[PDB]
Amino acid sequence: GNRSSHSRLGRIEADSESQEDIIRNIARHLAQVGDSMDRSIPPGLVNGLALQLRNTSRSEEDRNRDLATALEQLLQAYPRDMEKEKTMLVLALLLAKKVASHTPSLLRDVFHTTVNFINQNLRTYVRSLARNGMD
Repeated sequence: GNRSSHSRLGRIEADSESQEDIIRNIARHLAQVGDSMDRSIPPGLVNGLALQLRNTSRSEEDRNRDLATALEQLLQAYPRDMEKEKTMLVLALLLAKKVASHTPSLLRDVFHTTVNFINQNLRTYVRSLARNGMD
């Protein structure tokens, strides 16, 4: 082992700022040592054969996982509007609610103010969510 090489610098009073930055730096280091983990534990060239083996025998697979992927991908991305579902139930209740009784006054005005009081602070999260995309 004549490579020696000096890399045992380690951490030094300087990366204290931004603890998150420390992790990023540490990750990069591990990546370097992590890369050699793909050519130090196995006999060697084992991957080449594995990758090449699939290419040569590339006459199966995918055929059975074809539709399966669609179900997974489709299922994975199935947020749906949900508005039509919630709205339909809520809308129905409102119709029945009006029939059963008519939102009495006084309580509405008082309730509205009460909501404004609670709305504080919460509006920050709710407001951010509204008039905005996913992020």
